[PDB]
Amino acid sequence: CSLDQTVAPGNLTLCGNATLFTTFRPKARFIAPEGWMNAPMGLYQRADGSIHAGYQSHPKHIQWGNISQGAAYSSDFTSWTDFNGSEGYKTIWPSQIYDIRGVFDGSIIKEGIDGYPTILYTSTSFGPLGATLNEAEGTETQSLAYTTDDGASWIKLGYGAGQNPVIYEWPETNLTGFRDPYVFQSPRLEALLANTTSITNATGDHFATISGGVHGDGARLFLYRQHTTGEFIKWTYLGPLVTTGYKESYGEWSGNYGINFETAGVTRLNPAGAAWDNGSDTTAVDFVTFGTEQGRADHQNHWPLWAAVDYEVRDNGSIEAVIAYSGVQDWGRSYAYASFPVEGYRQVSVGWIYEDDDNVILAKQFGYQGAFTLFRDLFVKVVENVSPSTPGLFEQASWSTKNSTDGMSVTVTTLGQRVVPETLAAYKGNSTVSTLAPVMLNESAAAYTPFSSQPTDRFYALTGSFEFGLNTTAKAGFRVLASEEEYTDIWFDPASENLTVVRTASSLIKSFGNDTELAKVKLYEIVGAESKTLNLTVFVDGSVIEIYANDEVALSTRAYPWLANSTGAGLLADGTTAGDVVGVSGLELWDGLVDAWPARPANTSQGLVWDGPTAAMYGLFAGY
Amino acid sequence: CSLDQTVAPGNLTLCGNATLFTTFRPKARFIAPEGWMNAPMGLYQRADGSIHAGYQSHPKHIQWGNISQGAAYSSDFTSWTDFNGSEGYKTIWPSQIYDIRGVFDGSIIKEGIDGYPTILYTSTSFGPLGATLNEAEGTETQSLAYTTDDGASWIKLGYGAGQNPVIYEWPETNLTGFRDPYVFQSPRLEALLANTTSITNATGDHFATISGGVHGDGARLFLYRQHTTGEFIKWTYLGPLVTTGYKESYGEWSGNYGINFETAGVTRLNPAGAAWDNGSDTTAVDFVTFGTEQGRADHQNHWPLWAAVDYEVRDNGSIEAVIAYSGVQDWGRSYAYASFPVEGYRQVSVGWIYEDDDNVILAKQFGYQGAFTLFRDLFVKVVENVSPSTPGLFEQASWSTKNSTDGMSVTVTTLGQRVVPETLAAYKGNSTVSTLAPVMLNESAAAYTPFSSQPTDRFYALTGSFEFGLNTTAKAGFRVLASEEEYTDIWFDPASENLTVVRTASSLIKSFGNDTELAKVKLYEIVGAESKTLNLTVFVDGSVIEIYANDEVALSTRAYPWLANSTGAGLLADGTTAGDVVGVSGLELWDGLVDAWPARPANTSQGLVWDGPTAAMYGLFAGY
Ligand SMILES: *[C@@H]1O[C@H](CO)[C@@H](O[C@@H]2O[C@H](CO)[C@@H](O[C@@H]3O[C@H](CO[C@H]4O[C@H](CO[C@H]5O[C@H](CO)[C@@H](O)[C@H](O)[C@@H]5O)[C@@H](O)[C@H](O[C@H]5O[C@H](CO)[C@@H](O)[C@H](O)[C@@H]5O)[C@@H]4O)[C@@H](O)[C@H](O[C@H]4O[C@H](CO)[C@@H](O)[C@H](O)[C@@H]4O[C@H]4O[C@H](CO)[C@@H](O)[C@H](O)[C@@H]4O[C@H]4O[C@H](CO)[C@@H](O)[C@H](O)[C@@H]4O)[C@@H]3O)[C@H](O)[C@H]2NC(C)=O)[C@H](O)[C@H]1NC(C)=O
Ligand SMILES: *[C@@H]1O[C@H](CO)[C@@H](O[C@@H]2O[C@H](CO)[C@@H](O[C@@H]3O[C@H](CO[C@H]4O[C@H](CO[C@H]5O[C@H](CO)[C@@H](O)[C@H](O)[C@@H]5O)[C@@H](O)[C@H](O[C@H]5O[C@H](CO)[C@@H](O)[C@H](O)[C@@H]5O)[C@@H]4O)[C@@H](O)[C@H](O[C@H]4O[C@H](CO)[C@@H](O)[C@H](O)[C@@H]4O[C@H]4O[C@H](CO)[C@@H](O)[C@H](O)[C@@H]4O[C@H]4O[C@H](CO)[C@@H](O)[C@H](O)[C@@H]4O)[C@@H]3O)[C@H](O)[C@H]2NC(C)=O)[C@H](O)[C@H]1NC(C)=O
Ligand SMILES: *[C@@H]1O[C@H](CO)[C@@H](O[C@@H]2O[C@H](CO)[C@@H](O[C@@H]3O[C@H](CO[C@H]4O[C@H](CO[C@H]5O[C@H](CO)[C@@H](O)[C@H](O)[C@@H]5O[C@H]5O[C@H](CO)[C@@H](O)[C@H](O)[C@@H]5O)[C@@H](O)[C@H](O[C@H]5O[C@H](CO)[C@@H](O)[C@H](O)[C@@H]5O)[C@@H]4O)[C@@H](O)[C@H](O[C@H]4O[C@H](CO)[C@@H](O)[C@H](O)[C@@H]4O[C@H]4O[C@H](CO)[C@@H](O)[C@H](O)[C@@H]4O)[C@@H]3O)[C@H](O)[C@H]2NC(C)=O)[C@H](O)[C@H]1NC(C)=O
Ligand SMILES: *[C@@H]1O[C@H](CO)[C@@H](O)[C@H](O)[C@H]1NC(C)=O
Ligand SMILES: *[C@@H]1O[C@H](CO)[C@@H](O)[C@H](O)[C@H]1NC(C)=O
Ligand SMILES: *[C@@H]1O[C@H](CO)[C@@H](O)[C@H](O)[C@H]1NC(C)=O
Ligand SMILES: *[C@@H]1O[C@H](CO)[C@@H](O)[C@H](O)[C@H]1NC(C)=O
Ligand SMILES: OC[C@H]1O[C@](O)(CO)[C@@H](O)[C@@H]1O
Ligand SMILES: OC[C@H]1O[C@](O)(CO)[C@@H](O)[C@@H]1O
Ligand SMILES: OCCc1ccc(O)c(O)c1
Ligand SMILES: OCCc1ccc(O)c(O)c1
Ligand SMILES: OCCc1ccc(O)c(O)c1
Ligand SMILES: OCCc1ccc(O)c(O)c1
Ligand SMILES: OCCc1ccc(O)c(O)c1
Ligand SMILES: OCCc1ccc(O)c(O)c1
Ligand SMILES: OCCc1ccc(O)c(O)c1
Ligand SMILES: OCCc1ccc(O)c(O)c1
Ligand SMILES: OCCc1ccc(O)c(O)c1
Ligand SMILES: OCCc1ccc(O)c(O)c1
Ligand SMILES: OCCc1ccc(O)c(O)c1
Ligand SMILES: OCCc1ccc(O)c(O)c1
Ligand SMILES: OCCc1ccc(O)c(O)c1
Ligand SMILES: OCCc1ccc(O)c(O)c1
Ligand SMILES: OCCc1ccc(O)c(O)c1
Ligand SMILES: OCCc1ccc(O)c(O)c1
Ligand SMILES: OCCc1ccc(O)c(O)c1
Ligand SMILES: OCCc1ccc(O)c(O)c1
Ligand SMILES: OCCc1ccc(O)c(O)c1
Ligand SMILES: OCCc1ccc(O)c(O)c1
Ligand SMILES: OCCc1ccc(O)c(O)c1
Ligand SMILES: OCCc1ccc(O)c(O)c1
Repeated sequence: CSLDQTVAPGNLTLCGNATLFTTFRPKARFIAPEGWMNAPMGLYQRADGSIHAGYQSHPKHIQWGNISQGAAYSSDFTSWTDFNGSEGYKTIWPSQIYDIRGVFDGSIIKEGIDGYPTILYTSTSFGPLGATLNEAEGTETQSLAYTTDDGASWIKLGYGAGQNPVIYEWPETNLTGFRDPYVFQSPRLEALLANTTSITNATGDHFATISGGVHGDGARLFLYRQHTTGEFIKWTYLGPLVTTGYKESYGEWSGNYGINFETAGVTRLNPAGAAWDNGSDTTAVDFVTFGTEQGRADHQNHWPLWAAVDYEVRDNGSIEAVIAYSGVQDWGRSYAYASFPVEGYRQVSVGWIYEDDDNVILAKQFGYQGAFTLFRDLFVKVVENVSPSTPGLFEQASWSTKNSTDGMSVTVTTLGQRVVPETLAAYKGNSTVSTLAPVMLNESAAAYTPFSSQPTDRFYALTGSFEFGLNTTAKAGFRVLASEEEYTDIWFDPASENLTVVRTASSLIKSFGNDTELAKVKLYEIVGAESKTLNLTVFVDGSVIEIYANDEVALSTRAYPWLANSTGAGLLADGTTAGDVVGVSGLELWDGLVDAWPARPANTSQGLVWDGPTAAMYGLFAGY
Repeated sequence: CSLDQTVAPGNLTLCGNATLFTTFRPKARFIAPEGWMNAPMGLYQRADGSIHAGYQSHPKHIQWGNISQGAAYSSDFTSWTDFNGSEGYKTIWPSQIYDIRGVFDGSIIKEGIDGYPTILYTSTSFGPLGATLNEAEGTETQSLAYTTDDGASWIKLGYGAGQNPVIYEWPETNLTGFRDPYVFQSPRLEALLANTTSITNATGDHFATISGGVHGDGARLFLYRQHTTGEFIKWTYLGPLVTTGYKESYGEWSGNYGINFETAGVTRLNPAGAAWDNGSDTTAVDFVTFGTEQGRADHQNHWPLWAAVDYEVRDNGSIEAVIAYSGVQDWGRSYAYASFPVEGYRQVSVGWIYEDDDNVILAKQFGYQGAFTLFRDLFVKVVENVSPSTPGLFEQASWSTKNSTDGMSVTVTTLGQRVVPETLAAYKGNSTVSTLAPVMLNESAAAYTPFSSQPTDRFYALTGSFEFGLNTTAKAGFRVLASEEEYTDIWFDPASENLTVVRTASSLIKSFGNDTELAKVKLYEIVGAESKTLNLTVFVDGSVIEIYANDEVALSTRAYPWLANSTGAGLLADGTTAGDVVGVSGLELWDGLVDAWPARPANTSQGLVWDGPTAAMYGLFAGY
């Protein structure tokens, strides 16, 4: 196996385990030391102000199995430190009959058992498990563990009656799934249910949703309420919070609701961030975020979605969350978004970016799979003075509209997402920053124009504001990870409203995915403006390309160019003329970003292992 | 719930958990501190000379489940001390995917992993498990753990390829069972296989048997050999050692071979005890001991058997153990006999005595289930100068015969069992000993004659030699645990060759078993003698009645009299006349025995617990 990145790649399947560990590996984001990772879990801000982040983890393997919580902490979302205990960087693992098949996703009760931070997690045991299989009651249950050392270790409650698992009865029959308990406090829901507590006897200050669905009849988000304040064993099922139809779609801007929900959460936001009012703040909006399964032909059959909801109180003392408008949290190769409260009235969200090696051709050669997205502040995005002539505006698909008194302007409201400012500040401060001159893309524009300053490696950020004519048919954007022979093209086409990532030339290595990514972007036209603007930021981090548009649209994807010099970047232009011009300003390159794991060496592989012939006998895990 | 033992018992099912803990509980033998126990396991003499005894254990429950190794140690087989660690008296428990369903029986490699004592045990996982069910490969595997602290704790090898479990492939298809690995060294088998090691490549100094059977085709004992000396991962299957037919019986003296073996072991004995020769000792005999399932209408469908075997070497470098004669290790309510080597050329055996409460009516009220038998030295019993006119002698059912040169006398050989002398010495020395005058039971004998000295509680031993006429039709024996209203009768009837325990009056409490126990006893008549003798020893220990006859026949059973004064004992006589007399001599009562657990208080209950609704969902354990 040759690792010569100045010539064409050979047969890389002949390479040994973890021989490509550093080749495509992100350096500026959250990632496990080695092996398999997927969903974020157990996210909380600790009493000292630091952030605890857990993740679904299978060390020394490159496929899912024995799924455990790996963990680390950070003071700024950006530079991280691994926990290191008796099980290395793991802090919760399968150990009891009720969770031996996997410690699935869970969330944090900040003041729980004996006042300690407490995780409510899906404990899995034997039997078919999946939305397309005939799952039985007991296979997925919900269990508690608490930490007396700020997340270095967790103590599970004992197995048995009145102890773990604490939630095991299916609330409705024939479930497709029953997992990912999301614990939260809600002055809003407490106020709404206050006149119904005689019906249910549930009066606790914590709620929990469990994600699932019903066979043949669509996804479900089940709402529970803590029965009594200060007591954590008894959780009372109120009713279904979100009910969607079998492979129902709200439209082109909204993905598809599939057959089963995963990793669903509930929050309330206002224009500044997190909202803690009871309903009295008229600017605040209730949101649900959730993954869906089997409503998509690609992207591992997975949509990470969100919806703004209006709560209605049922006669039986439960809540119906009626979808008002519905969108997509990320349009690319990411899933399993978790959100959590942070000091200063913030709600922060983070997801999992999977690889684009679905046939598992080079996974062993990597010696790892997966990374996190960047951490994102959620808020209510408000756009004022929107022109009613904005095409398709009143369809209100993933946004709401409110007319002015005179009907001549509109206020648009939607879900906002932006990278946490701690990360942006650290990235910019540690990078070599080049502020680039603005460019008019007209008849003289080449198809590709390299920036006047270039990156030095695969770790950089780009930003730019693209100003388009209201009736433009021109396309523009950014090319990244670019040499003459390999490059990844990020295009926006205002006429179609499509943001695409074309990956036909992303790599000489043909086993990686090369399909075109697509996001819809609505450019809300402002009253009196003769142009419309796309603010586009791109993070390039090893193989991750993470794109943000107008603090609204996110698209995470993967590119794995072989050649050492496939690091360049610049501007893309198509159909720009003397008449149809695209103006580009606010251009900056941040070269280098941040070393997110300063204590880790470059190669943190510990080798890979095989579970042996019994993996196939048990039939639970691939075994490698 | 009244505990007044001076009046009739009330409805004892209304009594609370462990309220009858001390009422019927043995005090002079090995028993768990509380809860469920069954099979002995992990038996070895430690480097300091003490005995380590493990047992199948489920604390705080009175039915089987989460089965673990409880453990204790003793310098003399008699007075014991519990281990006490992080899991109380447990030292191995379900903790990994491969053993989460139960840590079943296992045995000791004395110099194993890194030179430490090492247990090879049956690690069980999910799926149907049992001789009458459709078990699949993987559900029962064999795994290693080693101890660096003389049995206070055990470290399992890691899960995976080249590690645990170390034996997982079924050696033949459609097994009824695949468990209870019995590790042993055998100069005999090494010598026999020495010319075949090129065929198999197995040259290690340890052998292991695994107990099981084949569906519809009888029980099997599978022989493995350690592949290489000093290496413990690789064990090579040679072939079936013992093969018996579906519910085959060798006869009235031999129980029934059932459908499946459990807890089988292999040893070699001579007249003094254990034999370590290669075949050169002409007085030594090869033995297999084994439990059988589903060959019996009662006694939990379980026979604890043994067989003398003659080894034949197969062409494929394996051993066939051909049954020469076949007997019963204990005729009563015991099973799961394990044997192990002890210093001074001894092989010591011990089993499990279950309760006689099969409908589980008072198990919660007890707060425990089960005890061990006494520890027994095994040896080759040789009887010289046997008369050829001994009825049925030449059928050689559970014994062999060898004629003298002149054909006028016979040497009889069979399996001998006797209580270890350490226990007998301790029992006698700590007891109030009454040596009783000999008695002629004739026309003047009452049906029951109390001994001139009486026991003071339910903890005592009796011994006596009963001399019968060669053509007697009289019966005699011992009555124990006796008041006017409750008593247990132990009879020998030489005309039928039946030793019985009649339990119709054993207790006023009707939920306990009251069926008659039966053992066959051959009185080998000596040349020139005008009488035949039964030497009978009885241990009474709470509810245990353990009977030994002629260092050959053992019968363990249970009696649970309610009344406080149902402790008496004496002689039984039936059909004794002036002409048909039974002489009784060597009569002794040992009142008190020994406190086998001096550090334990009288009540070591920790309460009982319920596993909750998930027990039924998982379907593995009863849950209580
Ligand atoms: C099959 O069998 C297995 C094995 O038996 C079963 O698994 C066992 O199940 C039992 C019973 O549930 C568990 O016992 C509990 O243990 C926890 C502590 O767990 C932690 O610590 C253990 C011991 O640590 C020590 O030894 C280790 C090893 O040498 C060493 O590393 C360590 O440094 C230390 O020296 C660890 O072994 C254990 O690890 C295991 O579990 C981890 C996950 O938790 C896992 O990651 C590991 O890999 C490993 O598997 C873990 O770290 C005890 O806290 C708990 O005792 C509390 O709860 C019971 C009630 O059920 C109560 O009786 C006790 O009194 C106690 O409750 C008091 O304290 C609480 C905490 O402070 C408090 O909240 C309570 O309110 C209560 O407080 C009382 O006192 C205060 C005054 O102080 C007063 O104010 C209050 O009013 C009140 O009176 C149990 O003992 C075992 O941990 C577990 N073991 C394993 C190995 O799995 C399995 O369940 C069985 N399966 C089936 C199907 O049956
Ligand atoms: C799902 O995930 C779970 C969790 O990750 C998996 O379970 C884990 O699996 C791993 C991997 O197999 C195990 O790691 C091994 O651990 C043993 C030690 O185990 C004991 O000690 C652990 C740590 O103890 C410390 O912390 C605890 C807790 O705070 C504390 O109580 C204690 O005081 C101490 O401070 C215990 O946690 C562990 O308890 C667990 O297991 C018990 C049963 O064993 C159970 O009863 C408990 O309830 C609990 O569950 C236990 O007590 C290590 O010895 C071992 O490391 C050796 O082996 C590997 C090879 O695989 C090798 O890389 C290492 O270098 C090392 O081998 C060297 O040392 C050996 C021993 O001396 C020697 O024999 C070797 O030859 C080798 O020697 C080398 O060095 C010498 C020089 O010294 C040289 O001469 C030689 O040539 C050579 O170079 C592993 O690290 C985990 O224990 C296990 N954890 C749990 C909680 O279960 C699970 O398998 C996964 N499931 C699936 C399906 O994937
Ligand atoms: C002393 O030691 C003890 C440890 O041993 C310790 O703990 C106690 O342990 C004992 C066991 O030894 C525990 O006793 C058991 O308790 C169980 C639970 O009882 C509660 O739940 C029952 C079942 O609930 C389902 O069904 C109901 C009726 O259909 C519904 O109303 C429910 O909604 C629920 O339905 C859900 O689940 C279904 C599947 O199960 C599903 O189909 C359905 O769709 C839905 O999802 C209730 O029936 C029960 O209610 C009765 O009892 C309470 C309390 O007494 C009363 O207040 C009520 O009015 C009502 O009468 C409880 O709410 C029991 O299920 C279990 O019963 C079994 O065993 C007993 C005795 O043998 C039988 O009478 C019974 O028939 C059951 O037998 C079972 O076995 C057979 C075969 O052997 C099996 O085929 C059959 O189906 C069944 O499985 C048993 O009584 C006890 O709970 C523990 N108590 C604790 C932990 O506190 C104890 O504490 C120690 N003491 C001290 C002082 O320390
Ligand atoms: C980059 O490397 C390739 C392969 O060695 C080479 O052909 C090319 O000249 C280099 N420079 C570029 C594309 O700017
Ligand atoms: C570089 O990054 C670190 C880690 O995130 C951060 O704390 C530091 O402030 C950054 N340096 C700057 C902004 O100069
Ligand atoms: C034993 O106790 C019972 C019940 O109290 C009583 O009837 C009897 O007289 C006592 N003594 C005996 C049987 O010797
Ligand atoms: C009493 O029993 C103990 C424990 O078995 C034993 O060590 C001791 O020798 C006995 N006492 C005698 C024989 O006097
Ligand atoms: O690893 C298991 C976890 O990952 C998810 O499937 C999301 O992709 C969760 O629903 C589950 O808790
Ligand atoms: O508890 C399980 C153990 O008990 C037995 O069934 C004997 O009765 C063994 O075969 C097994 O190892
Ligand atoms: O202890 C639960 C604290 C909490 C409050 C609000 C949330 O949205 C949440 O995820 C957790
Ligand atoms: O279970 C009572 C112990 C406890 C101590 C401190 C707390 O803040 C708490 O909520 C509970
Ligand atoms: O694999 C069949 C799973 C299944 C379970 C319940 C249903 O109602 C169904 O349609 C399918
Ligand atoms: O379904 C379990 C019933 C139960 C509830 C609370 C307890 O403390 C208990 O022991 C059993
Ligand atoms: O008194 C008004 C505060 C007010 C406005 C809206 C609400 O939903 C509420 O609970 C309180
Ligand atoms: O809603 C106030 C915050 C906000 C952030 C980014 C935007 O693009 C916007 O229009 C509003
Ligand atoms: O064909 C799109 C129809 C139409 C025009 C303008 C809008 O704001 C709208 O909602 C629909
Ligand atoms: O929505 C298309 C018609 C229209 C109505 C009101 C306006 O202010 C406008 O600019 C266009
Ligand atoms: O000024 C260049 C950006 C731009 C392009 C097209 C326009 O119609 C416009 O107003 C601005
Ligand atoms: O969503 C991209 C964020 C962004 C914000 C402001 C800008 O000027 C920009 O170029 C990008
Ligand atoms: O869309 C405006 C982009 C732009 C601004 C100022 C300039 O000088 C330019 O060349 C382009
Ligand atoms: O380390 C195994 C020692 C051993 C020798 C002979 C036996 O019969 C035995 O059970 C163990
Ligand atoms: O694995 C080599 C370690 C070892 C040390 C001492 C021994 O007696 C032994 O058999 C092995
Ligand atoms: O429950 C059916 C178990 C079974 C397995 C294999 C067989 O050959 C058989 O006869 C029965
Ligand atoms: O069947 C497992 C093959 C294998 C044998 C020995 C090993 O050390 C190993 O890693 C795999
Ligand atoms: O040389 C005789 C020793 C001898 C007799 C019988 C045997 O089986 C043996 O191995 C050696
Ligand atoms: O085989 C010598 C030992 C032995 C012990 C007890 C007996 O009853 C016997 O006949 C021989
Ligand atoms: O009916 C029993 C037949 C018989 C008599 C004496 C014996 O030793 C024998 O083996 C068979
Ligand atoms: O076996 C019954 C006939 C018999 C043969 C030889 C004897 O020495 C004897 O006592 C009886
Ligand atoms: O001496 C009383 C015992 C005994 C009973 C019957 C006999 O035939 C005998 O020889 C001895
Ligand atoms: O098998 C009962 C043991 C025993 C041996 C010698 C005796 O004198 C006796 O009465 C009992
Ligand atoms: O079987 C002989 C029993 C016995 C021996 C001596 C006696 O004095 C007696 O009365 C009974």
